[PDB]
Amino acid sequence: QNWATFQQKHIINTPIINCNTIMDNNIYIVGGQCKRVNTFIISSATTVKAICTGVINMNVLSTTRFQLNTCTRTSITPRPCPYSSRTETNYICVKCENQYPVHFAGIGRCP
Repeated sequence: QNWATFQQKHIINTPIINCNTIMDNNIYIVGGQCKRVNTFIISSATTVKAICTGVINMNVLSTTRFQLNTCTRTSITPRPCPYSSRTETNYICVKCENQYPVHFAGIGRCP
């Protein structure tokens, strides 16, 4: 919803993570249920923010590739839910608002 929250939800410093434990956080419980998917970007915040330079309101596909680790819910169960990890190097699509990434829209291409 804003830059500070996007950073907290998506930007990390290491590709080695336990999806089951990192997702056990209130920030990923949407509408009372554990989020289905969340992609983590292993990069400096500056580089991700730069994708939105000059963009006021639009989904933008990054020109460069980022190191990613996505946690995907394997089954809907009471919190904490189980997730599987999947790493890759790909472009990312983010929702830009007044030159700030505020939502992660997709991997590889924009919806």
